[PDB]
Amino acid sequence: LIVTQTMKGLDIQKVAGTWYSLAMAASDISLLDAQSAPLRVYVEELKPTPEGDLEILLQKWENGECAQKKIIAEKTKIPAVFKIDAENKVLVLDTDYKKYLLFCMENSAEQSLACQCLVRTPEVDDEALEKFDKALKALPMHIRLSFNPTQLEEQCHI
Amino acid sequence: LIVTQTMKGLDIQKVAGTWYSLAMAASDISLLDAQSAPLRVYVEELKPTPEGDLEILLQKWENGECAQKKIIAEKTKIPAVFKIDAENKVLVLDTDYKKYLLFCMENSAEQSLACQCLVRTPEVDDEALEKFDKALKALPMHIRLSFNPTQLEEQCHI
Ligand SMILES: CCCCC/C=C\C/C=C\CCCCCCCC(=O)O
Ligand SMILES: CCCCC/C=C\C/C=C\CCCCCCCC(=O)O
Repeated sequence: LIVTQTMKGLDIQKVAGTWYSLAMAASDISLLDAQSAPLRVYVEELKPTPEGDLEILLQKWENGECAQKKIIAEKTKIPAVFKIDAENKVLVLDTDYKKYLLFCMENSAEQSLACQCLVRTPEVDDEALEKFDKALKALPMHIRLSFNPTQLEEQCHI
Repeated sequence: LIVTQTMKGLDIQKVAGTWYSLAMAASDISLLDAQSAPLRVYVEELKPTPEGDLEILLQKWENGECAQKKIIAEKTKIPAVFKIDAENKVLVLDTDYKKYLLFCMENSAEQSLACQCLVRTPEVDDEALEKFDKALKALPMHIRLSFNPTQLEEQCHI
């Protein structure tokens, strides 16, 4: 239960659409170190279901190539928290729907933790990056990556 | 000439001895991404020469093993700036000699840039890490790593 920042008033339907993983951080280096690392995933689109589950389109480098993944985060009794089917919960820390979204993924244990700053456009948002860094300043992150606009328009951010 | 933080009054003899690379950052992900990445070096000891050159003992992972390296930074007319023989200049941004040292290495071009927060002891110094983050906040860093006390007592921080 390491993360104690959640979005109050979250309307999950309003996060539907295109996002860019501007920045990522994790608790352990190995979670993001290699391009095939377990939590180095690049968000493409969020597709909230009518009953409040969250289908996720993303890219991940596997076996020497940029692969497409589709996964579903199921709703919980808490609007800002979803569970991935594999126990790994996803939490929405903050979002303004129109520009940025900060979320973390953590495992039930440790804990193991990865967070991203998502943005709507392939641009460096300094002010979403500051909110991201503010949110993680107490979290025990040991790796942090960010991407430039060119990489953001590339599959797997090459 | 991207870095415009240098230590005034630097006495290079007083940086001799044992250091730990508590944290590292770089301008491009690939400079630190892999464990065999070009700038993922782990400082061991600094050995200032009598005439002001700076011999450096460090570790770097090469060809599937933690290798020992010994390199020399030659003095320039500027006390806080040394050149490595290979044009890559090293700059000392700040140090209190007894606890922390911040430096950057950059190539003549880009520029390509790597900085570290060095510390005397295998401990997380939050206040040297804040000075490190403050010094890099305007620099265009896209990867950032930090190590825990256990890793700090391991060769190549395993
Ligand atoms: C509200 C926004 C939420 C966005 C959530 C984004 C990603 C979901 C979290 C983690 C996904 C785990 C890694 C990808 C799994 C694919 C299988 C694998 O290769 O291991
Ligand atoms: C005042 C403290 C200065 C400390 C300087 C530390 C390191 C020097 C900077 C860069 C070293 C380049 C990478 C190692 C070179 C070995 C050859 C290689 O494998 O490419």
